[PDB]
Amino acid sequence: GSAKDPMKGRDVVLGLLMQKELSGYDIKIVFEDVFTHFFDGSFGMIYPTLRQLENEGKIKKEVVMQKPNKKMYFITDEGREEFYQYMQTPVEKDVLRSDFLMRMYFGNYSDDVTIKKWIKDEIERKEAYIADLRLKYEKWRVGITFVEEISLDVGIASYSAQVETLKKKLEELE
Amino acid sequence: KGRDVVLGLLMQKELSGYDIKIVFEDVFTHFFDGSFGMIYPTLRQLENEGKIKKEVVKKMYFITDEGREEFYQYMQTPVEKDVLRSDFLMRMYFGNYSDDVTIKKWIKDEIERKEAYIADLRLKYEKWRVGITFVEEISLDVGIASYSAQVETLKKKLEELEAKE
Repeated sequence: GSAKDPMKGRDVVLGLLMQKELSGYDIKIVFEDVFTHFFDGSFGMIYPTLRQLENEGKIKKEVVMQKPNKKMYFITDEGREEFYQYMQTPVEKDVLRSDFLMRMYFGNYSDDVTIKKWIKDEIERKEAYIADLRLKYEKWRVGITFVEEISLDVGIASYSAQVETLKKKLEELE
Repeated sequence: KGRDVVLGLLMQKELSGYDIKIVFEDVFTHFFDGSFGMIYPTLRQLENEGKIKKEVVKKMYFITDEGREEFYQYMQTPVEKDVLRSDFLMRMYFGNYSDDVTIKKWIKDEIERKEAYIADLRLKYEKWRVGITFVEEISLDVGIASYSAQVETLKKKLEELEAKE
């Protein structure tokens, strides 16, 4: 990461910890399963972010004893406060980096074979994400509510529309 | 990867900084995360390395053979996965910690925002249509399709939420 890391990255972690304590392992998997689709870019910064939040007193790492001991992170009231402050801020515009759309933009410097391949790869990718995501929300959000389901359904709506569009562009090319 | 984007823009023909900015602001804002202001120092860097040349024609930038070779090498690399950050979807994901009034407003705001993006792209298409190529139009159409589906899904969500209350 870098000096330009968004501070909002911290609220991804605090928000996750709002429901219950989680191990590092579990935070990483939720990130890969769910947040890669709508708050990506920050995966490698999970432990650095956890360590910083602990250093500031926003979370605490505890040995839960019972069975095998498990180290888990718990949010503190100071972290709750930072999370709730985040939630009252203005909603930031989407930020997207799509290498694929830029390749299409510069497509006139490629060739038809290569463009066709890239499109087919992109279709296959988005199709896989669609399939993955549903099952991952049932794993991570047992007790999923109407508002939580919006993130899923918007994502699937958007991916599916991208897939449909690309299939049509492919038809036209072939 | 600001470098490659600038060099790609200069492949067709030479451009002023103002020209490059317009492309960033009108096209790339929807699928590139670097702003023109952030990218601007790369012009001097590419100059210093001899990948582009600057002349006082207003200052125009011309790509060199060496810049062309860099760009072609970029086009050969594997395509990196999309990287999306959507504060809106995160608010929804953490929506159990908000309230109905706030959530409804967030959804109406997002519907308006995305409708505005679609209207702006449709306005730009009427501006671009004669020249736009098949491959340049893929970006445009994927964008419209994506935002349109988001708008239609969100309208259904708002209606259902309003029917709950």
